[PDB]
This record gives sequence, structure tokens and C-alpha cells, in this order.
Amino acid sequence: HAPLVDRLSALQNILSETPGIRLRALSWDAAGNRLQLDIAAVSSRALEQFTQRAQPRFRVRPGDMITKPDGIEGQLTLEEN
Amino acid sequence: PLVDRLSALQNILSETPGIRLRALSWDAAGNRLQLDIAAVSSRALEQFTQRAQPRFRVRPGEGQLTLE
Repeated sequence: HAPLVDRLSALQNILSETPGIRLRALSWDAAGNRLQLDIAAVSSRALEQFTQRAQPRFRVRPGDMITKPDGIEGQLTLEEN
Repeated sequence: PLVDRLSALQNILSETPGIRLRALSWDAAGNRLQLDIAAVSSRALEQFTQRAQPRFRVRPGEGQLTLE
């Protein structure tokens, strides 16, 4: 149960390593203590790279996704592993 | 960066006993932080509001505050 700031730093590192990804939004609440992310990815490869790179630090639960010819937009939930 | 802004917010909160953060949301389009907070007093809320400036602009909605 790491501090929120430490988990955000971890997320920043993961994002810095994955250039075909951008964070569009983030939400957190004290009761659930999970990070809900809306992400934009240039391709399915870039999204999977983000998902893999977030482990084993986090457990990743994908939400809904919208795939179009210009990229993928979707939601992911990160919880501590 | 979002992480730097959270760190800034943490510093503000650590200096303001009487304030608790219940939830937070950020989006790129507004480049904005929406906070659900609990304050023990109007006094504590005003101290938070003042301490958050000039780093952030504070827009008030227990309640919701928006920091940009």
C-alpha cells in the first residue's frame, strides 16, 4: 500500500518508456484506492506494451476500448499487486 | 507533469490539518484537477484555498474544488 505520489511516479516512468501512449485522464478515490486511467494509444502494440510494462508493479484491469484507424482510446484500472 | 502537480497538492495538504482528500480526477483537455474534499471548518477550507495559490487557480463548486 504505497503512497499515491509514489504510484504516480511509477506511472510516469511507465509512460516515459512508452512513446505511442498518452494519458487522457486519471481518477482516484480514497475508498477504492485504485488508479482509473483513460489512455490513447497509436496502436494495439503500444497499448499492450503499456499494459505489460505496468506489471508486476500493478495489476491491470482493462475496461472498455474504442478502436479506430487512427488509434485506440480506452480505460484501464491499475491496482497495487 | 501530473505527478509534479500531485506532489504540489500533497505539500499543500500536509500543511493544512483539517483537510482530507476523498477523491481526485484530472483530464488533459481541461488540464484540470477536480478534488472531492472534507474540511473541518470554513477556516480550514479558506487556508487550503489560499495556500494552493499562486501554484493553482482555485474554483469552488464537504464538496468539490477545481484546481487549474
